[PDB]
Formats: sequence, C-alpha cells, structure tokens
Amino acid sequence: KSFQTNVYRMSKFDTYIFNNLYINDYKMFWIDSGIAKLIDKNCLVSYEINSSSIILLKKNSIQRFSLTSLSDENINVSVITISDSFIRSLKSYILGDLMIRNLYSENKDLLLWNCEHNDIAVLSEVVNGFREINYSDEFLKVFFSGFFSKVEKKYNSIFITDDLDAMEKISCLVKSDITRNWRWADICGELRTNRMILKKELESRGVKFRELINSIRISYSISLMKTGEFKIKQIAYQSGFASVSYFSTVFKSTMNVAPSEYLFMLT
Ligand SMILES: Cc1cccc2cccc(/C=C/CC(=O)O)c12
Repeated sequence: KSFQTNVYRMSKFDTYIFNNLYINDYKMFWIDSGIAKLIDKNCLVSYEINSSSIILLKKNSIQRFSLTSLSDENINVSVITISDSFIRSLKSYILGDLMIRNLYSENKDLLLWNCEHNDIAVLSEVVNGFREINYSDEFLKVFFSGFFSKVEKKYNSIFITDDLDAMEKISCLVKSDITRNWRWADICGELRTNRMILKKELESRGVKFRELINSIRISYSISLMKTGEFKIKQIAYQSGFASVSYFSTVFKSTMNVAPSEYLFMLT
C-alpha cells in the first residue's frame, strides 16, 4: 500500500525518452542486468548505469531524460513509486539530524546511488509485492530513511522536500481538482501569493503554465492506468483534458508512446 511498482523491458539499443515528465511522487528505478546510458537533459550530462545504480527522482520535479540499453541481453527496468503517506512516516527519522540538513542545497532532482547487493535485494522484494520475505513497517522506515539520508549527504542537497514549499502547494492544489479549468489567477487566489513569486517555481523548471498543468494531468492519467483502468476515452476526460486527441498528443510528447501502448506496457 506504501509502494507502487512496475517492471519494463528494454531490448537491444531500445530507448525510453521522457520530456516534461512531472514527478507526482518520489520514484526510484534501476536495471536488473547489463549496462544502460542515461542522458539527463536538465543537467546536460550523460553517464552509464549498471545493475547496482539506483536513480532517484525528486517529487514535483519536471524530468527530461532518456535511457538507452547498451546490452545484448534483454534488460528489465524496475520503477518504484513511494506514496506520500509512507514518505511522511519517514519525517521523524530524517530531520532527526536537521541543522546538518540546513547546509544542503536543493538543485538536484535526479540523483544516483551505487549500492551493494543487500540494497538491491530489499528493493527487488518491494517490486515483488512483498511475496517472499515480507518486511515490517519499522524495517522499511529505517531502510528507506537511511537510504535517502546517505544520498542527500552524498550530493549535499535536499531530496525529501518540505510541505510548505511553493511547488508542493501548487501541485497538491491542482491534483485536488484535476478537472478544474486552472489559470494563473486561480493559483494566486488559492495560495494568496503574488504571481511574481510563484512564477519562479515554473521558470526554474523550464515550463510555461499550460505545460505545467498538462504535465500534472499526464502523470494523473498514468496513475489512473496503473490502477487497471483501461478505457483511454475515460482516462482522457477523467484527467481534465477537453478531448481524447489533445490528451494523446500531450501524452505522446511526454512519454514517446501512445497512451494505449503504455497501458499495455503496464500488463
Ligand atoms: C521513470 C522511468 C524510468 C526509467 C524507465 C521508465 C520506463 C517506462 C516508464 C517510466 C515511467 C513511467 C511513469 C511512472 O512510473 O510514474 C520509466
């Protein structure tokens, strides 16, 4: 209930490409074997990852990156999405060393951690739905809080962001009424904050207002598909779009696949 997991297949030189992918909850992913090339267009860097490389994606970030297989054998990419309720049950473990956390920055939204075998084992059983070694809530809180702490320490940057951060307020507001016809005036009035102030959250992420709203609605539609909802026409309108055609165009530009192709990837 605290984790949502998926496994995707990559064949030889296959490439997943994401543009303006809004991260609605903390995510992490890794490959099970072989070598892959990760190109991060936000940080203008590229590097190779292996079966020990764990990639962390920060909540409320807007991602622009590609992942390419460099291996002959088929690669499985495992993606874990961590629920906000679980993340908040961690706020007592992290923040328990808080004024050392005050000296951190907040630029990095895509982090890399080279882990050992036991980390992969715990994370793999999470993706397996806890069907073999089940874990207690205490073990998982200690494991994940310790994991985030040492990755934050490595980059000297905040990963678990605070609840009163401006982009979190904007995101939670849009997600609480996804079909509302959002405009700048609605955000300013609900947050009682000047547009000169809120616009910094969009500029530092490289998005206009419509692309921000569109990106949140796309990640909303992805959560809907993950529940087993299969009717694309329903998903388009449930996510707040005005037409199936516009939803599919925005989805394709974000995910590089048509909505129906991703829905089948989830099975
Ligand atoms: C994040 C990621 C990383 C690497 C490979 C991937 C392959 C397919 C889909 C996704 C993301 C799917 C949306 C989500 O899970 O919220 C993916």
